Amino acid sequence: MFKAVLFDLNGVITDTAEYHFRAWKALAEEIGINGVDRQFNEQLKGVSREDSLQKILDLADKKVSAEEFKELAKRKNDNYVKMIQDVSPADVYPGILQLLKDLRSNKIKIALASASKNGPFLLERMNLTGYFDAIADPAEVAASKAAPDIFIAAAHAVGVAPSESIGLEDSQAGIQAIKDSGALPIGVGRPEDLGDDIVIVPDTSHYTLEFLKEVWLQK
Amino acid sequence: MFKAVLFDLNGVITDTAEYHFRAWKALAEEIGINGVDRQFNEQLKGVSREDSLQKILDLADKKVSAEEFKELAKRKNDNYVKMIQDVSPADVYPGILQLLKDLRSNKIKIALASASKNGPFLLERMNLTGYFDAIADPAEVAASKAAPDIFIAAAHAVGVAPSESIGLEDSQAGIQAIKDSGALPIGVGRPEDLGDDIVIVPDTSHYTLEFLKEVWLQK
Ligand SMILES: [Mg+2]
Ligand SMILES: [Mg+2]
Repeated sequence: MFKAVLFDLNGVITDTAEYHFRAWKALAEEIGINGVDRQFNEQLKGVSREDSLQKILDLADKKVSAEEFKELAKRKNDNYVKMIQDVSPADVYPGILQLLKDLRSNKIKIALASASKNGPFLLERMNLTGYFDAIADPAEVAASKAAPDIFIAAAHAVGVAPSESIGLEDSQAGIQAIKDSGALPIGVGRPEDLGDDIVIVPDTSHYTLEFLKEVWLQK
Repeated sequence: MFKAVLFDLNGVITDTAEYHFRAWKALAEEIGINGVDRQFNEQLKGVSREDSLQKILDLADKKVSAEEFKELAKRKNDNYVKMIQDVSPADVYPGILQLLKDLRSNKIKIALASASKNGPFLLERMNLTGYFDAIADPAEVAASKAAPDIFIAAAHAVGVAPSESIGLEDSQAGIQAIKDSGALPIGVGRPEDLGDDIVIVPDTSHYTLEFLKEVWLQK
């Protein structure tokens, strides 16, 4: 039986994308650029803050100094950080609390493997910290977004190999990173997005302990 | 108040997209071409049967005669048609049957505005024919994505202007078609996909007569 579950945060435990979006939208309006809507925002997902800022600026062909560019990027983060003060337990995705409980009951290790620089904060705000055996620190891994490194780190940090673990991810880069680590991916979303070769569920309510076991047995 | 509701079929009333995919995949295997998966399938949505085959031929730089091209296109459609023989009333999406009943009870016209060449057949199999005042024939109109023609035809066939109507769609091109027709769109899906400028519900169980009336009043 698998010995640990390695969780990404956004798209699995809760929604942080919503707040990245509002933070960029707030910035954009604030310097009076139009066009930063939910469709536009797709061009910002999985993309660096600087490339994200550049794309926004290009909407208005706006010009900036190096100093203004620095200040805008910092201001986006300040916004994001204000907007996540809102996070609570009511923001936890369905099935997730109950999965963490049943994992903890069965002495399966639980680690976070997220790029979020606000991981620990977000977990405390959602009242989830007590379930987590480790949180991989993205600053100590410093790897690129499809790299296995964060998953390896999260596994190692709870004293297991990635081959003893399942990873949960809503993104194709994430799924690829779990695969590269050696762990077994189970996706959440649409097969059109993630691929036909892994177990995908439609929403997080399907991530149950019993489901996770059956998947493990059947690989 | 709006006087007609113009329905897309696939993604609104039921799923036919899955059958299209299975038949293309079955054909691709038969001719020994790999890479016909759900993700590649996204590139066949809203594409003619012939253009779809070509995109599949192009995965392996495969060539065929004009005669065999026609044969492959035919076999795929036949298999599709065999596969939809199983469509039933149980395959109607949540909320739709009740919405149809309520529209009819309130003497609001109901038309099909679908590209499906099997629309009448599909509504007979789902036992929906009774609710529909008209079905726009896609053989008699334009096959451009996001062309308003099918929506215009549907409205006209129930004796309304498009400006008197609501259109239900789950794809961006379909939303654009509704807009262009003059009708008011209500999307089903994600704003990331459909746009932020229209009302979108997350699934079809939100498509209620009360909801449609509220959208109409606020437009
Ligand atoms: Mg994610
Ligand atoms: Mg559709």
